[PDB]
Amino acid sequence: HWGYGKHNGPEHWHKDFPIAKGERQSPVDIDTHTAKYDPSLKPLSVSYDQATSLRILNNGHAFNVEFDDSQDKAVLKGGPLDGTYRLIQFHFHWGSLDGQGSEHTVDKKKYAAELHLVHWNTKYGDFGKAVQQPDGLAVLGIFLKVGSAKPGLQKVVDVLDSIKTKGKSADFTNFDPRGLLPESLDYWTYPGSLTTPPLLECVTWIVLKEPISVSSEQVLKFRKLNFNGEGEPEELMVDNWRPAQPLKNRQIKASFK
Ligand SMILES: NS(=O)(=O)c1ccccc1
Ligand SMILES: O=C(O)CCCC(=O)O
Ligand SMILES: [Zn+2]
Repeated sequence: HWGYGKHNGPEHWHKDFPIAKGERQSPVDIDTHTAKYDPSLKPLSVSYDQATSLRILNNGHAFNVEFDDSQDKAVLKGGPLDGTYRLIQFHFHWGSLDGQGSEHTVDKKKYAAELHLVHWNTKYGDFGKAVQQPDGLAVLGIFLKVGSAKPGLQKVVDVLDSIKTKGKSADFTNFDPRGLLPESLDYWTYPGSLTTPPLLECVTWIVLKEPISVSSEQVLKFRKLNFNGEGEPEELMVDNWRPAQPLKNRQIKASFK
């Protein structure tokens, strides 16, 4: 099965998922000088006041904080989007060292990690149908740099010991994802894909310009997770990021001057 090793990592994925070599793959490098300011782009509307987290899961590739998406409770609107997208889960990608870990890059800069808040377009009824559509998902990407701690991240950090290995989950209620957002909602946007198999070309990417700061201790706890299941040879969950893919025929737009 696919993963992030020499034998099964990103350079192998195309054999089982030929769309890996497609026309709208993610992530990409964001060349800040060639991204065009688009005055037609709207402010992003992030409405997470009623978000209901349920559970946290080690799926063997990352950990997902899952939400109740059975009603319009946590939604993303505006920005480049038409209509309403409902939050289903968030997860991160991160490195073995602070100098790598993000999927998107900015003028070739790699951040220590990247948060993905995943939302599906309500016009398709649920997530599985949405991923079959070119406007099915909106993923809000937020870079992490190492410095001061992010207080709103600590509840996530502290539960990771209980989901060390693949397949473990834990109740994770009342977590407020507003605590993971930076001050500014300035963003870049482009059409792309899931960054893990099945690599479907269904995502409007919205990447925030302003990173959040997390502490070295917080990211070190991410790096204690395991890709393996319980009682299997320990493989630390690090470097679970796909490198930048060819931009091909796409334009990255900026919401800000
Ligand atoms: N990593 S990502 O593109 O946010 C993603 C989101 C949902 C499913 C698969 C991948
Ligand atoms: O299935 C594969 O081995 C990848 C190539 C398939 C294709 O490019 O259509
Ligand atoms: Zn992701």
